[PDB]
Amino acid sequence: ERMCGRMSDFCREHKTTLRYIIWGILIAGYLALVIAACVMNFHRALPLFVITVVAIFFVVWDHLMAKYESQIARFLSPGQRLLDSHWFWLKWVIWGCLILGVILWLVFDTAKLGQQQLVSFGGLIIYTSLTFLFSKHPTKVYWRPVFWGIGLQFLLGLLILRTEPGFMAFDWLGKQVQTFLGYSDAGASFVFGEKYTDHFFAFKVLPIVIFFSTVMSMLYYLGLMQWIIRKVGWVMLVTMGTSPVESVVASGNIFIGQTESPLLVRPYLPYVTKSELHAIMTAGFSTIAGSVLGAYISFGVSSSHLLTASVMSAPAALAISKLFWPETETPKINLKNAMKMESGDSRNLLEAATQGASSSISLVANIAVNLIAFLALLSFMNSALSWLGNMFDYPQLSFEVICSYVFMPFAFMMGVDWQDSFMVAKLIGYKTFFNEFVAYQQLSKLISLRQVGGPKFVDGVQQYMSMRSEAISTYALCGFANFGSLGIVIGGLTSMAPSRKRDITAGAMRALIAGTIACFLTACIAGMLTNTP
Amino acid sequence: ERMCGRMSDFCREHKTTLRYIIWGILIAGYLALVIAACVMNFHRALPLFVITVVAIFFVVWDHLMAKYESQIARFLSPGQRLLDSHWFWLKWVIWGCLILGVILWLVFDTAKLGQQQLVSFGGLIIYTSLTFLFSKHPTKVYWRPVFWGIGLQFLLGLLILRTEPGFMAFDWLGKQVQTFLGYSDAGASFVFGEKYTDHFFAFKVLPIVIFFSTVMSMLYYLGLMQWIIRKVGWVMLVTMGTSPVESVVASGNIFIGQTESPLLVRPYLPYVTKSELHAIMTAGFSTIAGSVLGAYISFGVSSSHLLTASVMSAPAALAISKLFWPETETPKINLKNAMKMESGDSRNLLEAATQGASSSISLVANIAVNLIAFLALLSFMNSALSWLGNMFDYPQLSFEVICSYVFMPFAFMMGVDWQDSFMVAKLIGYKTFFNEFVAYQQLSKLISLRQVGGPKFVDGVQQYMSMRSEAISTYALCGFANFGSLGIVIGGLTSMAPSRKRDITAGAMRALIAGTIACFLTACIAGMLTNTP
Amino acid sequence: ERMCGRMSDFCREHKTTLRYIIWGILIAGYLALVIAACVMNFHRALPLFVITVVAIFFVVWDHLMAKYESQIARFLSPGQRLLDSHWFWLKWVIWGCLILGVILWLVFDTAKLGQQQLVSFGGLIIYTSLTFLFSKHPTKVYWRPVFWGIGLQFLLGLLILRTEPGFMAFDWLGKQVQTFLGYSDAGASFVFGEKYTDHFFAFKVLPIVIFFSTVMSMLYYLGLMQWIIRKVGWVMLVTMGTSPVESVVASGNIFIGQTESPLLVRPYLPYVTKSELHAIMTAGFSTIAGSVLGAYISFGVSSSHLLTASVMSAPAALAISKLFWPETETPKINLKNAMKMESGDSRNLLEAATQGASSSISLVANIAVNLIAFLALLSFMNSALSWLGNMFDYPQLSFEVICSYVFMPFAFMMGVDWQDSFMVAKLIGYKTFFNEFVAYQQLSKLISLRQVGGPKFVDGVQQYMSMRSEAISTYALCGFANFGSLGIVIGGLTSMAPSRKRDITAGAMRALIAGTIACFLTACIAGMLTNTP
Ligand SMILES: CC(C)C(=O)OC[C@H]1O[C@@H](n2ccc(NO)nc2=O)[C@H](O)[C@@H]1O
Ligand SMILES: CC(C)C(=O)OC[C@H]1O[C@@H](n2ccc(NO)nc2=O)[C@H](O)[C@@H]1O
Ligand SMILES: CC(C)C(=O)OC[C@H]1O[C@@H](n2ccc(NO)nc2=O)[C@H](O)[C@@H]1O
Repeated sequence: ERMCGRMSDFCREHKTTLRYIIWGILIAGYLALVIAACVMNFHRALPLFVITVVAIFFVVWDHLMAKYESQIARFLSPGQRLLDSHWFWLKWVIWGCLILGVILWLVFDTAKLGQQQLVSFGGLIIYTSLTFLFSKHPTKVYWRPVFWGIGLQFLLGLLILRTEPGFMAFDWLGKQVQTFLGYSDAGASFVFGEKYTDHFFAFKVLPIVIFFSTVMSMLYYLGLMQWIIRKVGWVMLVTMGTSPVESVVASGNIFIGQTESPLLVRPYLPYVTKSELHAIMTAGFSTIAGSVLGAYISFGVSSSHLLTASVMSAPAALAISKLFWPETETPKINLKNAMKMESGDSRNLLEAATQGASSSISLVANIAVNLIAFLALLSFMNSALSWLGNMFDYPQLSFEVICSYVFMPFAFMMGVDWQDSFMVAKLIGYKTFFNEFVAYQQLSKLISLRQVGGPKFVDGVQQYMSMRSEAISTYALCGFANFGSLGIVIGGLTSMAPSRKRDITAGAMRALIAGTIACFLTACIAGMLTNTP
Repeated sequence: ERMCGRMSDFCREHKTTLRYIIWGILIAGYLALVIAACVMNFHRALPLFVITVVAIFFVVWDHLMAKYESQIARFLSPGQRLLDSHWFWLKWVIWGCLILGVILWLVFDTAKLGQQQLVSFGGLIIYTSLTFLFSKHPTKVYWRPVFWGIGLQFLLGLLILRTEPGFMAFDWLGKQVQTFLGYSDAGASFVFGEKYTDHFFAFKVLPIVIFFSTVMSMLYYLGLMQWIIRKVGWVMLVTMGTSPVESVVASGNIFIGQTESPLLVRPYLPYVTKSELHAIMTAGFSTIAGSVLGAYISFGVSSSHLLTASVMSAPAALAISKLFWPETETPKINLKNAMKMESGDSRNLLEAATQGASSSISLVANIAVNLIAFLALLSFMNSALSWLGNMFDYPQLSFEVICSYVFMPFAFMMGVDWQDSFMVAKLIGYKTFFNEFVAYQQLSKLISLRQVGGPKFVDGVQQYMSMRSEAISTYALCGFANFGSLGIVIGGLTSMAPSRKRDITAGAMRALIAGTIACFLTACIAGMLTNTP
Repeated sequence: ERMCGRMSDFCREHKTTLRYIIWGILIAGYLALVIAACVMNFHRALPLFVITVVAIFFVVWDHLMAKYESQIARFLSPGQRLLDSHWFWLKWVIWGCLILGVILWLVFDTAKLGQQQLVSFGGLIIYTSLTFLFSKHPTKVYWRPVFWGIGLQFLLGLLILRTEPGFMAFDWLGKQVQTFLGYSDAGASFVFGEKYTDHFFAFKVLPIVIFFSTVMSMLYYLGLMQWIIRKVGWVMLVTMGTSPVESVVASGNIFIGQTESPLLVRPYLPYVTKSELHAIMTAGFSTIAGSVLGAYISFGVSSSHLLTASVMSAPAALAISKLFWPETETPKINLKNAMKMESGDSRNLLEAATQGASSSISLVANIAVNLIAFLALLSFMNSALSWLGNMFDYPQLSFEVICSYVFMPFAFMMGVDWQDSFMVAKLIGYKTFFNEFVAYQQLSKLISLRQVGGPKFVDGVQQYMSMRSEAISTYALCGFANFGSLGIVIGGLTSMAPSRKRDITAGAMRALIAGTIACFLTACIAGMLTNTP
């Protein structure tokens, strides 16, 4: 007993020192492994070396910003005062310079590119103007978020699309995500057998959502997801001027789904304002999750365009939300509380994986059931429309024919040419009424037909559409905003915050419209920047 | 801002006028479409014209009954007083005339038809007498519901079975339902692949319940289901004399399942009397849903007989419930409250479809699991009975052999001939212990063997049975009254009304017996009316 | 009415007499059937005769112990006092005799058997010593439970393994269980079609858990499971000295799963001590359910070893729990309350079957989802470890290679030879991180390779391992203690007893370690007793 007591006292004495010592030993071992790999053959060890270097750089940066925050603020203070003193006369100068730059760039670039590239800018203007017209509180609007959101979208798109180094990186990332989620498909062979490919959607696609949920929960436990969310949220906060909680939600939605994204700020959902809840729902509707990215890239959809659309949507979502539901009340929640995200309560990583996996049981079931019902309804609708049309000697009437004409103006304003606007409109209808998975499937079919080659028109029916129309379609359809999905968002948000049940329902419908408009804005910028093939 | 205010004021001024104007414009457009279709080719446009005419007639009738209700009641009042004044002497005359008519019809018709047609009437009498013997409160019974229920059953059966125009309509309706639910099977190919037919029950049959639930929820939101329920309930109320809530539940169960039917009067379930709750459960047990109708017609079961059985069961259910659990306490719930059914809280049709689809997730899982367990138990029972029989040199002993002898008297009383009574008894055993899906499958096999032709007896075993026995079996087995299903009804009703948890359990067992007896009564009437082939 | 009243009075008079009369008539009929079967052909009727004789013997024994309990206690009292008076000097004599017997048996038997048979005893000592070292309260420990647990394990193993009559019985029981659960596989063909074998795990294996749950619920309703649990618990109680509730839980876990076993003492879970809750969790982790037994026997795993391991684990679980978390507080719960187990609330057997079947819906879904996620994670881990290894010119690095070296000492201490210890270590790693189903699959592959014959080493890789190593592996891996499974146990126990939510989490981790150590102890005894092939 005495020896055990002495050992316990020794352990108590060295607790912090011992933990630091063991962590340092582990880090030194990792560095030794890296250096050995570099010694033997640097070329093979290049990825590991790059990862280590970037990790060290980020850790050093974080530590310095933490410790030296006061000194940096002291250095920055005089410039802020000098700017404030001269801001009155300088604001007009800055605004004029920005307008002149916009005019010069638009004229030269787009005028040389063609007419269709300019109709996209016209559509950008039209969408923003219409959203201003039908705003909930038109009189009280803050324009800084809107302008900064559009500007950030333009800059990100310009870098990624007009620079070869920028274009290559997102392709690489898309391939990595595809492989990582393809690890899931192999793992699901065990449960459903090697004949799981017989039932593709049930036994191949849905298990990818289970694997993605597990991985996301593990990363949440470790504390990485939070880091990236904080960085992007700080960028948006320091430029757009939005509130903290909505920024954190928006940055998270780049990779997290709509159902799970509010869990980041769950503890403060009871106290959020109506505008912030509308922003949350709009961000949820305007962006897709990482799980679907691999499947959509597999269909044939471009990795670069999908990732760029997902990144660009969140600033667009916040801007459109502010222009479609401006805030009229003070925000209670603080920056420190919002940025802080409680880690998973699971004791160990494997418990976090188990809990993340179990949660996915509801989602997959709901998805499968909704798909069954809605596709059966589509079949009934087509048969009845054909029956009605036969009376008027037009047996070809269908959902697609109606939706081609109904949604054509939106496609034309986005910069799609007149002939292909109808084809894009059919896909938009599929995305709105049914989910975007079906729409991406149809788009993949059209892309494959273009790649195979052959007659553009077999008969007076067009078979495939141009590449730029496909890019604009990729941007436009990159969302979770479908009417069938309105119920699940409401139910989840009500579950997380029962007190706010009424506010969630009141603003739910406007959020879907805002998300669609945000996707359209991303598409318009893409059309402005992509050249005519 | 001023222009927006002026527009808002103008919108406020014209609200009702504007809504009426737009609705009128839409109706005028529909009428123009109909008239154009009739102009071009009337023969093709015949269905649309008929639908429009009947809809207009019903709307006019409803409006007139609403506005002119007081005048019609004033016109009707004197006749009621005149009847009441002379009722004392006239009641004996009416009863004697009815008895004489019954005697004359029975003698002529059934005596010419044969002995078996008359044993069915004998069985009708026997079942009613036995239910009177073992009633919960034999002394206090109201005979008007029982007599009116039997009479309405007889009239509906006579019209549908003995009139060619009546017979054709239900066949048409069954075909329509089959097609509408076959739209579901096509829609479920997407989720489970084109190889979904490999697993028929899991991937073909169960999805039909999901599609049916979605459609029923949408129609509930629109307000049609309620209209039909109200009409049939009013008929039963004005003739049988039952209470409002039980009548509404009974009329709804013609097409709605047992689990979902109480949701029509959910708000008042806490306050219903014990007799009314017994009536609710009995109606649930004695009738089948619309989802199963398409499958059962597909197996080979007659559409006309299935629909006629479903329609006839509800009056039989109410009559048998009143004779098996007569009411001893005053009914609190009013006619207006009961007839009124709250529409779905879903904001839009698509939300209603989503909510209806999500609810079906539990039901399909419970059904599949119960089927697995109970069929495995049947396999074990057969193997052990064969093992026991081998000791006594009878290795053929099985569940079917025991159930053929046990249930034979019920089949004989229903009017089935002696030879086929055992075959019907096997099916009744399958229906009672396991669900009626298996029983309908066996019945379909026997029907197919009859249709193919061949030896009636391959050896001293009969292979197929006569057509009339099949009709009586179709009527007898048309129910959801199985012992495995007792749990789900109790759980659902307890969920809807937690306060009444004890009353639900106390009367649950008697309800199953009452439902079986009601199915037997429908079968007896069918046997009385169907001629010997 | 008067006749009904007279009949009711007559029924009231004879209630108990009538029930006894009918039960006696049924029993007499059963005896008549048995005697007829014996008359015709005794040899065929032998199983029925044996079952009847044993049932009669047990009923007579139970009745006599009930009625004559006081007389038996009176007879036993003097001997207890005489033993207590002389216990002071006799305890040393008894302990010395036991030690001398242990020494003599160990020397003769194991020394003749070989070195490996003795390293197993050494490992037994090592595991017990280590558990004593790292105990929660090392100072306060009761050694009687530990010593009695080890002794009972040794006696059961000796009987079952070293006696031919003992060995044959468990093989017979395993075959019976396999057949009874194979009844399930046939019954599940209906729901998933005859092509259900295409997806083996989803459509063949998981349905066996549904059938097992249904059967267990029915037996719980009837009152058999409880009888066996009480008998085994009384044995453990009268020898080990443990508390009642933990003994009841431990005896139940021989055949009941971890998720469902606490339901036996659910009503008193709010009041159990921390030590008893740790014992419950340890018993849950150290034993497998009956559902998996048929599958594992089908793979090729020996029936006798599996059943012996399951039986031996529970005393080991209790002993290791007492040595790893000794009790420091008084136990409130009484023997009578704990032994009594409330029967199912279901009114009839079929309701119990339905309720048992419905409960399984959650378990199968959780199992399937966890398997998908964890196997996908294994695939990712292997690919990344291979990628890292390629840098150091060792592309074969994998999870298996690391786990072979990490877990080798445990396998060596269990008595496995040096060459096969690595192969066993791989299986132990599979069991710990992933569930034991995968590990048993790999073990079945190795057994099949041994049985086919061929090169022991195709190259410098060993292909199959010796029979004794397979037996030790069968004992070692016979558990539900996997890290993925930690979450489900916590969630279920928290659901049953919400008040104790914190105590459940605090002691959850130690329980898994204790369960693994208990499995290792069973393996060590098996290695000590099994001879070298
Ligand atoms: C299986 C996938 C590819 C699919 O078919 O998606 C259809 C609908 O499922 C919703 N969804 C999906 C994933 C998610 N997190 O991973 N959250 C969601 O809400 C979302 O509305 C979408 O449209
Ligand atoms: C899939 C269908 C054809 C089936 O196999 O039915 C078996 C059992 O499922 C119950 N059931 C079914 C549908 C329903 N609403 O659509 N409510 C119910 O309660 C009912 O007891 C029946 O016997
Ligand atoms: C389908 C079976 C063979 C399987 O693959 O099992 C994997 C994991 O499922 C857990 N499990 C299983 C059954 C049960 N009662 O029958 N209770 C449980 O907890 C347990 O942890 C095991 O490791």
